[PDB]
Amino acid sequence: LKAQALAIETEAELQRVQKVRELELVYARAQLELEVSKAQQLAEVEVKKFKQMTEAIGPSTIRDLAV
Amino acid sequence: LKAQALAIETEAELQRVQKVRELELVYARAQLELEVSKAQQLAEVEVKKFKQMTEAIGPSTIRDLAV
Repeated sequence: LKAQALAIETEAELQRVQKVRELELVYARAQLELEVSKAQQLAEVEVKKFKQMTEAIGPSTIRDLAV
Repeated sequence: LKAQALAIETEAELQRVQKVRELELVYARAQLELEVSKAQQLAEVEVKKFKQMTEAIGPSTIRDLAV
């Protein structure tokens, strides 16, 4: 009888855990997509700003300005 | 009689453990896929940013800028 009850409760718990974990996986995938989008956009804007500034100041000037 | 009861309970526990572990393995595989996807995307974006910046600043300037 204990084996029967254990089987029933185990199947119920496994069903619940499977649903919860699949939902969590979908949410994590969406969060990862959002994170990588934000990271790449910020990287693009900082790279553009750096290039614009180094073009405005000139590589020749920055060659000896730091020293 | 103890051997009979032990066999019954052992088979029940083995069934439950097998189901739980197969579900856990599937979930772990999905999590690994998500992790490697995020890692490769972030690596791609950081590599692209590094290349863009080192192209904007010029390798000749960076040759002696650090010194």
